[PDB]
Amino acid sequence: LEYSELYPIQNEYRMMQSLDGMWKFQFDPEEIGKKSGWENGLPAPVSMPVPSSFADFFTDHKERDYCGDFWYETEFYLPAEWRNKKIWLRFGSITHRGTVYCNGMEITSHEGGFLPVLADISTVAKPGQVNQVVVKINNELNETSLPCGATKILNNGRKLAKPYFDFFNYSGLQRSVWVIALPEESVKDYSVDYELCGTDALVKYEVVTTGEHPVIVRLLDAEGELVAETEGKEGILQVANARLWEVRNAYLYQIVILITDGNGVLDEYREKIGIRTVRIEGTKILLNDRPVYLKGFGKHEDFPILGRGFHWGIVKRDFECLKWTNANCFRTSHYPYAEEWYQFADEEGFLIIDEVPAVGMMRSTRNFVAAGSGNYTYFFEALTVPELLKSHIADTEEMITRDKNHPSVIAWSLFNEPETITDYAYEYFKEVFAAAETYDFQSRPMTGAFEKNSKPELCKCYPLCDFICLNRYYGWYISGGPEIEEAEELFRDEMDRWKAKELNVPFVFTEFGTDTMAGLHKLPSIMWSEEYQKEYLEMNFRVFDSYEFVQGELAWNFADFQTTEGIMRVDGNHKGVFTRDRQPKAAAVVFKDRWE
Amino acid sequence: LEYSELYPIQNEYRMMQSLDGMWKFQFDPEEIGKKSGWENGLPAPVSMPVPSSFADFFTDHKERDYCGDFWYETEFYLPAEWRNKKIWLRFGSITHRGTVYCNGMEITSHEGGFLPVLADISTVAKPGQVNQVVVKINNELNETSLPCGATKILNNGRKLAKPYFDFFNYSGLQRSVWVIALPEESVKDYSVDYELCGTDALVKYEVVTTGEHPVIVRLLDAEGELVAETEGKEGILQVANARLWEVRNAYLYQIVILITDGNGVLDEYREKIGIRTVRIEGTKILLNDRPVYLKGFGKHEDFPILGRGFHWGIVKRDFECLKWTNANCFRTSHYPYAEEWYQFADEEGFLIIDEVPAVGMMRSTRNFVAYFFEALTVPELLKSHIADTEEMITRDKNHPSVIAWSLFNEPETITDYAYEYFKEVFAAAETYDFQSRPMTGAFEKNSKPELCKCYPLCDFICLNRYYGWYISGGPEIEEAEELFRDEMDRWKAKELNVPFVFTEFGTDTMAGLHKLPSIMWSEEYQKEYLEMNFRVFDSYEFVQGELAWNFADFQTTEGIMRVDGNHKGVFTRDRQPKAAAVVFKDRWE
Ligand SMILES: O=C(O)[C@H]1CNC[C@@H](O)[C@@H]1O
Ligand SMILES: O=C(O)[C@H]1CNC[C@@H](O)[C@@H]1O
Repeated sequence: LEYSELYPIQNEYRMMQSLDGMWKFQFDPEEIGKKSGWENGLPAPVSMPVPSSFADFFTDHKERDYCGDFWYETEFYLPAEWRNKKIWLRFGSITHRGTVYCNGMEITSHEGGFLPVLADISTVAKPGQVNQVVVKINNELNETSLPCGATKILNNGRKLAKPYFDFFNYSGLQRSVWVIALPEESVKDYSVDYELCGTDALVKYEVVTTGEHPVIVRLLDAEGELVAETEGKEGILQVANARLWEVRNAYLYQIVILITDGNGVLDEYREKIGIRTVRIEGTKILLNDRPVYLKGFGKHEDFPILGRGFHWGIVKRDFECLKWTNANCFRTSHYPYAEEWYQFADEEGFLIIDEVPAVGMMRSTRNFVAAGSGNYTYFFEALTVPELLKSHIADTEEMITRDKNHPSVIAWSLFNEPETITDYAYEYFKEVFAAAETYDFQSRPMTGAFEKNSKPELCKCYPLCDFICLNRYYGWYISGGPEIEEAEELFRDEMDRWKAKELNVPFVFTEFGTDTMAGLHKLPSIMWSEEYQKEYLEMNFRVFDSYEFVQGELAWNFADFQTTEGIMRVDGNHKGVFTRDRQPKAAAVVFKDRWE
Repeated sequence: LEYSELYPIQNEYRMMQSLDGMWKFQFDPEEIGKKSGWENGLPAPVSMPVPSSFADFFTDHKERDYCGDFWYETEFYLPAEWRNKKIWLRFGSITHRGTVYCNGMEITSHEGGFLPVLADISTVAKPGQVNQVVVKINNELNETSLPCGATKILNNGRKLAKPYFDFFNYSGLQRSVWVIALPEESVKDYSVDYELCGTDALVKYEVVTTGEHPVIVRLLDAEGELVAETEGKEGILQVANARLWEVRNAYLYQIVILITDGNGVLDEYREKIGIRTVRIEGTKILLNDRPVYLKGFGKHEDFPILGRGFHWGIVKRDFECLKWTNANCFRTSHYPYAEEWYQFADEEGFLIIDEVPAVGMMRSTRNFVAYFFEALTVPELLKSHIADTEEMITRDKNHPSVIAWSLFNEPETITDYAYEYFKEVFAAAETYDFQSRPMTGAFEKNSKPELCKCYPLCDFICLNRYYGWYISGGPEIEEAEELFRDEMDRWKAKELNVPFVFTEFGTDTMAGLHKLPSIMWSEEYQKEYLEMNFRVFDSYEFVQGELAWNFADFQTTEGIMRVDGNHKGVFTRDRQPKAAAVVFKDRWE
């Protein structure tokens, strides 16, 4: 990467100033902004909170559902004392793609809506003056970038996003924005990897800087005491009597990376890390050499009004709920979350399966969204797939570079419900997995979540995985309700087929659930009732517990969340175990009791 | 028919005794009841209310969802004085099909779950003693009887009904049961038809009795005063200064039919009727020679716990709600209702489109759940459909409220096979209806104007459309409106010169789901959808009625698309208005 993914810090060498607040915002349905000079200021803006998704503020459909180009603008005073620094705009994300301007000048563009965008404004920044940032953003969906979908043009020319995925197309500036100042020679990246040696541990590391001066690396314990120190851009820190980062029992050291010229220090980067190992051994997931059974949820970045907008309050409530259920794990379904989620998981000892936004790659869904009105003959995969692969690999590189040093991150999920039953899909995913392994200094477990279409007899992609994640809805989409006994039979039949393959890898259920409307009670239960959610879960548990190789269960979903409206979604997806405002349905206690 | 459809009455000649109450009931999953003497009494019964659907009483899934054979039993004391009367068991209905036994003797069987079953127990009845009735009932769904569906067998032998229709498969004894006594020579049927002559009216009639004795027919006004009298099994009653039965302004005369033996009366049948005419003239629906625009709903027989169980309380609340919306009409979607609904509509001046249970006649839905009219079972289905049609029309023809027959809901209609099938149904209906009143059916969107072969059979055309719900809903609602107008422009271009009535349009709407801007499923979207539909309706002169789907939320089969039944109600299942109810009230005022 031609920029650093490192989270920004404030110290003697590095400065940061938040640009969060009310920005100026303007929709550009006619796509006239750039030729009209909007990069120098929006002509008729409204106010827009940052961070937030824009959609749910408005009271009219066309603004909520807006699809196309739209622009953000703000101004900030740059301290004069930042003069002799490399000055960057850092967006937590720009959803889905955008071009950043500063003081009227084009700085950078980015594709991918869920990872940081770094824009080097050093050459146009005006220290000791007010500066301007303008961002052109686009939220259309296509088949050459993630997540996948289509864009429909309505009779009036109005665009409408048509996802191939089951979540609302929230977009905008959904995460915090900073302007930061770095030393001219700085720490750009580092990687740690761990080895356990009895009571001791080794922290292997690499550091990438933007210069040639010597590097010193120190490790401090949770009290700030020096426990190890070495020199060089590559090395090993030896930690006596190491306090390991444990599941639901975190311990964090602080790594301190210094660039020196002998006379003094040029840069200092510090970050909390946790000494822990993760590996797959047969059907076991080993954390610090001991098996762990994953218990938790797929989540979303989703909350009323804010949409995917980041807020520490959502983090705090969600973790309190997670702990109350006795969970130990979540998957970042279906995109990398704001960095703060991982920082907090590190502190709380939660395990994370970190997922790239490779969702929407199922052919039947694509075809369905094309058949709506209307198309049944024209598709061009041969042309788009190579471009999609490039985008997928780029997002993977960005995710892993951003997240690798979190002790919480124990696995990469490289897809959710793609086509996997052709040799072509194998060749596609082989490249993604190869890239992931190359970018991950730890070479930690890699996986993806498979839809039921990936039958054990047909799937060509599970051998790429270190463990296999299954999304299954036996008792919801398949043989629901009065047919639930048949659902259980079908589920056991499938798992018997997996069993007979004797793959000797762990299986984790990454999704299972039922839409459940809080307050819908029925005796006997019906699909959509709270009681049916409980019974469905009990049936699933009986199945899970029948197979030795099943080593985790992440329910879909932690909480009800927003989707595109339609005949199958009653104000979003109601498969939450909690409501959207984070309160438990009856099924939450079922998990609490089982996971205790 | 070899029995009478006439509603039972109590007078000097006719007696009736209710058998409603707690009956004995037993499921028969192994299908051994008739092999094991159950017709002489159930061996291990539980109690079951009659009238009611059985399903929603139980607390376990297997009892609620029971599909197959199941049995009812009760005992009743027959008064000694009923000796030498013709004694009948009269079930308001037996859902879906069944065999009636009395005192251990097989009496009759019936196919069709929404019309009366008459069982002549004259030869086995024991006057002045306790008597027993046992009924074997079956609620499976097939493609040779209505309504249509399939029956799935789960790997353990357990049956599950798989409807091709969007309502829960409620079954059992859902209507009241009577034992009745009739004279040996009795009035079996009669028919009335009306002609308006200025301020006067003619009531044309025919009477069918079970004997050869003379018949006298009288007409009394609402106060019981004699206004007309004539002799003969066929005749005309002349009514001076007739008080017509009017929309939302009923007036009912009483017809009195006497069989005489010269110096005495052998039988008397009495029923309230209303003098009114209905006809289709060009694009207008004429009631008493004046155009009427139909305003109202499709309903169901559906209420919490009772299921389809009849109760006058449901009738009363529903009619109060209908009146509050300023409605004038409902369709008996998708089966004839209990007779009492029509009696009440007659009193309240509501117009009824009376619908036979010919629903589930779809190939798409059939193929998914399981070329509908090309299947070898079809000749049998046709016979069942015609039988139900004959029964419905014979039962309901003399209600002034009944102004049209709906002979199907959403069948396949785009092949010559379908045309030939429906031609037979319509021909039969015409033979049974003394009034030859308008016949129609409700068409699904698949019946494209360019493809449908069956609309020419209809006196007026009923469309079920969901532009803005199943087609281009939500953010695409402007596209939905364009598509709707495109279709209606295609109908307009045919210049058929017939009225169109929208018999369904609606959106699932969860009470209490509010959103600004609206989303599908919200109360606000229901309002916006309706407003869009009205704009379309009002753009076509030939559109002459709108019946919203549905009056109230109602039970369906469980599934991923039904959140505790169907929520397209304008009212909740307990009969309270969503926001959209006011929209109808204001428009229909
Ligand atoms: O249908 C569902 O509820 C889930 C199915 N698997 C993918 C999820 O994004 C989706 O939300
Ligand atoms: O889908 C619906 O809501 C309706 C479609 N037309 C037929 C109705 O029985 C059904 O309930």
